[PDB]
Amino acid sequence: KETAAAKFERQHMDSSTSAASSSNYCNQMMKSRNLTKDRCKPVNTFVHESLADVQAVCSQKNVACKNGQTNCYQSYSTMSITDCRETGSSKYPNCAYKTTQANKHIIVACEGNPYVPVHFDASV
Repeated sequence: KETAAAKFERQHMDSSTSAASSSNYCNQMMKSRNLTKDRCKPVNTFVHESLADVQAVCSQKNVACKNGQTNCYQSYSTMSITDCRETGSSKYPNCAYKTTQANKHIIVACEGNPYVPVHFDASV
C-alpha cells in the first residue's frame, strides 16, 4: 500500500508551480491528487518548493506538533504555500475550495530511515 512518505508527496507537494495561478487551483489539485475520492477533505496545504528542500525540514527546528508529539520540525525559512479550504457550496462529489496564496514557515512530522516528512502539521 502507499507509504506515508509517498502519501505526503501526493497530498502536499507541488514543485511544478511557484504559486497558485488562479482561483481554480485548489479545485483542480484536490481532485487530481485523489483527495476528494471518498469525501471532500476539508482543508489541505500544497507546498511550492523542491522536494529536497521540504525533506530537509526534518533536520531543522524541532518543535512539538499540535497534538503534542515531539517529532515535528519547523522550517528555518518561509516557503511558498497554497491553502485550500472547503467553501459553503462544496457538496460531494462536487467538492469546492477557496484558494489562498501565502509565504510561511511550515511544520511537518518526520519518521523513518531515511527520515522524511509524513504529515503536514501547520503553517506559521
